[PDB]
Amino acid sequence: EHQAIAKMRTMIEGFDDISHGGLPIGRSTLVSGTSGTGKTLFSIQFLYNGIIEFDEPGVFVTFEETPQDIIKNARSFGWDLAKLVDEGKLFILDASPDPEGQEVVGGFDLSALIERINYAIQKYRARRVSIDSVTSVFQQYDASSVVRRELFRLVARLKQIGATTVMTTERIEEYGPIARYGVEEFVSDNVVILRNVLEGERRRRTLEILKLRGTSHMKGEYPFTITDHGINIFPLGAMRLTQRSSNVRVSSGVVRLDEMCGGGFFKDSIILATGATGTGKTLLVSRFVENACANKERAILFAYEESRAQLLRNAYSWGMDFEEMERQNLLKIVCAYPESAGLEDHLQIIKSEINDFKPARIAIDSLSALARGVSNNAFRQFVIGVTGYAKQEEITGLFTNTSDQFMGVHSITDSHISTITDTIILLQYVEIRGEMSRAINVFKMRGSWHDKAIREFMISDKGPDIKDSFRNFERIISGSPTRITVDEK
Amino acid sequence: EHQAIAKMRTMIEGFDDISHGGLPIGRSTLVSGTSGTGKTLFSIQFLYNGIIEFDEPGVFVTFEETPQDIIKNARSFGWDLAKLVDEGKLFILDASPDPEGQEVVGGFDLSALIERINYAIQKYRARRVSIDSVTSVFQQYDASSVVRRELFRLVARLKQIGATTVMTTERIEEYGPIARYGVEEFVSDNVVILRNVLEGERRRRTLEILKLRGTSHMKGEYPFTITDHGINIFPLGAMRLTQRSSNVRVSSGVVRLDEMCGGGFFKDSIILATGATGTGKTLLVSRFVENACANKERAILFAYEESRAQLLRNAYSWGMDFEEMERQNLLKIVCAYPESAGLEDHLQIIKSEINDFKPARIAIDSLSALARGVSNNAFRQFVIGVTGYAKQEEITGLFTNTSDQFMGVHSITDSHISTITDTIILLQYVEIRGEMSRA
Amino acid sequence: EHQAIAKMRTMIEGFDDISHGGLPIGRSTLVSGTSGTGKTLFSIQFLYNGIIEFDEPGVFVTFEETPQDIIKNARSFGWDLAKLVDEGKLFILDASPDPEGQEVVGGFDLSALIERINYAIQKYRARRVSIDSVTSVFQQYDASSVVRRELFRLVARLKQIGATTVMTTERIEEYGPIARYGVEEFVSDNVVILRNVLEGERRRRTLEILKLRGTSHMKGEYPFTITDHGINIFPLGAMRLTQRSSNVRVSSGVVRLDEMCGGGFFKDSIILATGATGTGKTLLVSRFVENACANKERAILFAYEESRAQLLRNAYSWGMDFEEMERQNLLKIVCAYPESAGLEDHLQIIKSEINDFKPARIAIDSLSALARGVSNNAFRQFVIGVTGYAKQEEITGLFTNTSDQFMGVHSITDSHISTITDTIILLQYVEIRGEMSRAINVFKMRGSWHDKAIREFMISDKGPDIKDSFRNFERIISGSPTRITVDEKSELSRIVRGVQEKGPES
Amino acid sequence: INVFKMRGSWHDKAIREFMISDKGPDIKDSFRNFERIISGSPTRITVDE
Ligand SMILES: Nc1ncnc2c1ncn2[C@@H]1O[C@H](COP(=O)(O)OP(=O)(O)OP(=O)(O)O)[C@@H](O)[C@H]1O
Ligand SMILES: Nc1ncnc2c1ncn2[C@@H]1O[C@H](COP(=O)(O)OP(=O)(O)OP(=O)(O)O)[C@@H](O)[C@H]1O
Ligand SMILES: Nc1ncnc2c1ncn2[C@@H]1O[C@H](COP(=O)(O)OP(=O)(O)OP(=O)(O)O)[C@@H](O)[C@H]1O
Ligand SMILES: Nc1ncnc2c1ncn2[C@@H]1O[C@H](COP(=O)(O)OP(=O)(O)OP(=O)(O)O)[C@@H](O)[C@H]1O
Ligand SMILES: Nc1ncnc2c1ncn2[C@@H]1O[C@H](COP(=O)(O)OP(=O)(O)OP(=O)(O)O)[C@@H](O)[C@H]1O
Ligand SMILES: Nc1ncnc2c1ncn2[C@@H]1O[C@H](COP(=O)(O)OP(=O)(O)OP(=O)(O)O)[C@@H](O)[C@H]1O
Ligand SMILES: [Mg+2]
Ligand SMILES: [Mg+2]
Ligand SMILES: [Mg+2]
Ligand SMILES: [Mg+2]
Repeated sequence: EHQAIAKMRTMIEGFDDISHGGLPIGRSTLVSGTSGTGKTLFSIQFLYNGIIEFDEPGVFVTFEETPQDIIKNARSFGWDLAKLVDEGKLFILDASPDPEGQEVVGGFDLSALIERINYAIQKYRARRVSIDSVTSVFQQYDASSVVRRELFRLVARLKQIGATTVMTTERIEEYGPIARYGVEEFVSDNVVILRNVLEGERRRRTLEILKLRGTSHMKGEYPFTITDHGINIFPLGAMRLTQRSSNVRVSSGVVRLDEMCGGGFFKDSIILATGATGTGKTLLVSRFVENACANKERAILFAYEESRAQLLRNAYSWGMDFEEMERQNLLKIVCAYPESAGLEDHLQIIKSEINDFKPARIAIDSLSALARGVSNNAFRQFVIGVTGYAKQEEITGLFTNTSDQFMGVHSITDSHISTITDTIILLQYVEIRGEMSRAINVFKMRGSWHDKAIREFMISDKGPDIKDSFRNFERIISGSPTRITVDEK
Repeated sequence: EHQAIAKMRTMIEGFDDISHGGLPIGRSTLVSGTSGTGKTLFSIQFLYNGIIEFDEPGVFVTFEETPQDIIKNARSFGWDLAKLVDEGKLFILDASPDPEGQEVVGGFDLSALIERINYAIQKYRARRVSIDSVTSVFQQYDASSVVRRELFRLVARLKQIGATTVMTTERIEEYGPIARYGVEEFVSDNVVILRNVLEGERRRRTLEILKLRGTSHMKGEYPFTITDHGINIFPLGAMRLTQRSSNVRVSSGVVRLDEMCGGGFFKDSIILATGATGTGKTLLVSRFVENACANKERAILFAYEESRAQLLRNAYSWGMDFEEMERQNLLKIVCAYPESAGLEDHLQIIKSEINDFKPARIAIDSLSALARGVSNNAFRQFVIGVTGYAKQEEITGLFTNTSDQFMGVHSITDSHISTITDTIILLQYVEIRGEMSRA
Repeated sequence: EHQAIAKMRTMIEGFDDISHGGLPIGRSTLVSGTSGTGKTLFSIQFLYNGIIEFDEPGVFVTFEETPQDIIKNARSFGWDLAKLVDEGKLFILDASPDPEGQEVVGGFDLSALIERINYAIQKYRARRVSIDSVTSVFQQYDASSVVRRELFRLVARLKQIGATTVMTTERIEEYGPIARYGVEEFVSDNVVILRNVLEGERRRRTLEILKLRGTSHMKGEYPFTITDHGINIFPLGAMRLTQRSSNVRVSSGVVRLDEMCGGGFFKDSIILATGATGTGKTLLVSRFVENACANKERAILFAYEESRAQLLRNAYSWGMDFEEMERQNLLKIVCAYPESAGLEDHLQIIKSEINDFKPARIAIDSLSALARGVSNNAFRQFVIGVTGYAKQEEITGLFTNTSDQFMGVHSITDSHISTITDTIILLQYVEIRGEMSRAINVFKMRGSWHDKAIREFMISDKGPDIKDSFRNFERIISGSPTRITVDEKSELSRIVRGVQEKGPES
Repeated sequence: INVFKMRGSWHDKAIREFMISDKGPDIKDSFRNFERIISGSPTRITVDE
């Protein structure tokens, strides 16, 4: 073999994209992380995916967890390990000590274990082997200096066999040493780090590939999620800038708005409805949703502000009946607090809900509600995730944002999302004669002509009614206009 | 000789500029860094470049990675070491232990290793040696004081042979000790630190020369990128302020704009199109791109906001046909998210895309898109890289920035790039009679 | 001098000011620092300067570097140690271990080293000793308690001999302990700390004198630079406020501006040109540089924004020919990125270029370009350096600053430099009838009267033309004024109908 | 006093002044002849003939 490094696909969702193909074949891959990061899972899912997708038998070496529990715990993700053992596709090599025993057994077992490991490889014709918690065997009476030789023996032997290995290491500090003894990092050909970062009393699971000897990869951390389908990574940097874009138009739910946008929203576009509290962003959202059900198309409303009941109330008061929308299976509501999870989880819940309802339109009520507490950089990453996903899925997306300050209108978005979105719908309060009047304005459309006027609009039982602009007024954007009055030419 | 210290060129892109000539001849250089920094490559690339560029034979001493893998991993960059081994230009000295190890090697083995090296040096008439992972050999049962003498023995003996060496050392912290035992720094004549700094969930690789005993060098960290062409360093502080300038004018695509600029943009100038969102910077950029193809000149549009298709849609709706420009091979669109890489990588992608297309014009849509999350200093440093490169490459550059606040701009670029910009085109909204008109 | 301890001059640029006279004679000074800080150089340059300037023989004790390398490495600074060794003025004491050595030696050798040094001192009649990397000798198997007794033995004996010694020690952390074993700091009479502080991916070298038993010294860190001339320190706090000041006036290149300054800029003064980008600060600088060469005086233009060629282009577009100025050897352009080095380095390059050209005028385009990324406190320190240096050298200096916000900027300078400068030139944009017109104003001048009017100015091929002020206007400084009209039709030049031509033939 | 928003109701859009006395809070009339009331320091009209 006088070619480059051939990789084996792990079929772990997102991992093969960061690893540019997957783990290098015939080499050892070190997966380190703190307690509860998902190290044991990553090893299990590695062998399972190789069996079910490629018929490549696997050997699982455990040093602490009993084989009974390993199968037991795996049933969470709905995969029977006991079946693959019966089929001889998987062999859980019990290397865990018994409650009784003796000491002064340093590298005595290590030599014996290699023969036990190589045994299962030749016999089961194994191509993949995952060794869980290799550290736990040195946790007898050893130093860094001693661990290095025992590890290099195992790694070198496994490379000779021609088997692709995954090794699990346990950590104490999230950003300290990659491995316990500060040695494992340099013994392994490849380094993978599982992190469970705290910050803000929340948790964010991240995966990083520190190195893969002989190849390239994506540098940096990438957020993943442990679900009922195992590890799920979102390479939000791997998503390419090649989204489909057409000139197909769609109604906004408001006919006058469709005229103001030069014929309606683009089907392949992202719409932003920004305004102060009480302006009526949720109204446009509701209106935008009904129009999808008028053409008998599916759409999803992601609410993070109001409950499921209160949404029905405010909508019915606007005439539109959301009760019928759910019965006809054309509209699906979710409703969940932003504090209920992390942005990595919400991004998945959205993506998951989309594939199970194949929407043609989507409306997330308040992005600003999701930016609550979360850093701007982590939030901006969430936007690109949802935006790009719906963009390449031909789904028209309407997003809601509440500007922190009303009147004066300093910048559309405080978190600066106005450069990511395609169409900007601006709502604002206008102080006219002691009254808080509203004003709608299509701030921009990348492909359409759109109206330039700042038109007022009232709200009633019928819904939004757009009226005339403030032609005879000055400083309208400021929120506190000034009628100059034409005296008179 | 009775003069200054002679250096040996490494031919590594950027390094020889930083080391002011290359690695000093007859001395060992310590290249330390955490896991995945590119030490092994730096050692390999040091020997390879010596053979291919100077016909200087090399000896590679490995202490952990098996010799088969060294050649195997090298194939990624597209260079066959096995041929160099067969030609006797390169000798891979396997010093790695056997899977059936034994005990006590800290006296006869150091002499043995030197003997094997010296024999290898004399046999192949070698001029360069790279010893990979010297830390691994002390990892048996040694202390800092014991490591100091073993290194001092290793360095000095090699110094007598007259061999210019590169030594690889591993760390634990990125900004902690330079080496593992906190001793290797003062034993070596020259120190080089490879850093893989995290920050913001991204990784930035930097190169620093701590000291070159007897000579000068560039001080500080310098960002490098490991690609399919090996380590590529960008000494952004080395490039000189000697950019070429002429009175030649070029069209903007907008005839009336060319009148507003006194006859059009200069060819050797940096144009800045700033304004709030919706003002129409992409429009001016597109119109700037089309005019390049109208005069049958090549140009590159670096887009980081809109997709390739949406760019086509909006352009065609503006009349101009981007599709025809791609067929005639005068216009090339890249399109990539800012979060797809780091600024050290984006700078390279730009530079790489330029040399493969030799453009006459260049437009990067939304610099503010790249300024997402990244610190101000790292962004300004990235600007200098792209700005200075296009100026010296005779390429007219139009850049785009979206001011965070509409109406009340108060500042061209709030990131303050305009100070390094020659021509500024400003766009803004103006409230006229209840209507949003541009200016 | 009013100090209890007699000191010995190191002749290192700046150190004798920080140590208030040099190193105390008969005592030991500990110079410690991390790797590559310049420890060995300081000890080498300490012996060299003693030989060249005072014919004081020196003994160099090396514990790791080979004697041939000491001589080899010193040639970089243009120092022929091989000659000095041959002349018996310098003796390199090799105490370095063996590539084929045993183990265990750090006790009787310490007593033997005493007998070696005392032999070298007596034979060579040495007055200066440098023991480089004394730490490496305890780097065999020793602890802090063992170090204290062995150092004290070495130091005390050297003090008895009457030798002024410099001891080099290595560190791990830049701001942590002073030395490795945390013991050397209290055994020595004097402690000098060399630092290679990182911060912002750049490297800034500082020298600090922690203590001098028996005397005073300049407290705190002071930036130094290693060049082809060795260590160069900038005691930016030792620079006294005693510069010469005259009433002499010089032209600014712009005649109308000279009127606005009551007779032109002062010779011994600092000029600050402020304004938003595009106003024309670079223009005034060019005119300030041309007028010096037009009167046959030398001047240097320090540019940090534009290239050397673009400066030539834009100047020629303003008429003035910079090419001829370089030919006549009256004008010198530097041009360098602020990111190309640190403030300590830039400050030296500027100081160096001045001494190599002896200008009568100096001009630094965009100080705000040097304030990029650098903390305000470090930038201010740089400004004081250049400003103070130019002031005591009778060099007229014109500085440029670009306000980050245009039209309505509430301050002259964001870094608050307006109190260090003597004369402030203000440029700004004025929104008049949908047009961006410029305006110039002499904000302050220390010794003169100067014009108080905010006159607008146009820029053409001929250069800057100063016209009249916006008398019939309010809120000028705001950038977008409000037109009130009490007159404007009032005289000046009435008489309607026919009062002009355009035109004929010539 | 001003009801800035109500999710399920119509609510007054007027910024009406309100007095406080021994009897409690009493809401009165709006500042119709005033601009920039939200600013805090409004500008009157003319109250001419
Ligand atoms: N069905 C599931 N849904 C969601 N999360 C799950 C599910 N099953 C397991 N997990 C998560 O996986 C984590 C455990 O992962 P696993 O035990 O495979 O690796 P690990 O915890 O890193 O190994 P170790 O226990 O040795 O540290 C638990 O903290 C749990 O939160
Ligand atoms: N039945 C109704 N009749 C008249 N106006 C109504 C009615 N219901 C709601 N409104 C108006 O709508 C405004 C609320 O807007 P909406 O409920 O569309 O969401 P929103 O204001 O964007 O949400 P939030 O302010 O909670 O972020 C209120 O200020 C109110 O004036
Ligand atoms: N073809 C390639 N393209 C891009 N990057 C590569 C390529 N090959 C290797 N790399 C990068 O180089 C890094 C490995 O560097 P190298 O193995 O030379 O030294 P090191 O990792 O510092 O040493 P060690 O592996 O002993 O810790 C990998 O993390 C990988 O990201
Ligand atoms: N077909 C069209 N007809 C009229 N106006 C258009 C058309 N397409 C786009 N526009 C105008 O151009 C503006 C968008 O400008 P452009 O597409 O050049 O990018 P930009 O606004 O500079 O950047 P960003 O896309 O980040 O907002 C919109 O506000 C819109 O008013
Ligand atoms: N001609 C020169 N110009 C600029 N810098 C130089 C020159 N010669 C040497 N240097 C600098 O001097 C530094 C080394 O200083 P020196 O060896 O004197 O002390 P040190 O490195 O602290 O000692 P040690 O190596 O024992 O720690 C190098 O980092 C190098 O950059
Ligand atoms: N040949 C010329 N004719 C007319 N006006 C000119 C000419 N050259 C420059 N200008 C005017 O001068 C202004 C630029 O000023 P200058 O370059 O002197 O300093 P500056 O703008 O402060 O520098 P910076 O570009 O760093 O802001 C431009 O706005 C331009 O209108
Ligand atoms: Mg709402
Ligand atoms: Mg657009
Ligand atoms: Mg655009
Ligand atoms: Mg300038």
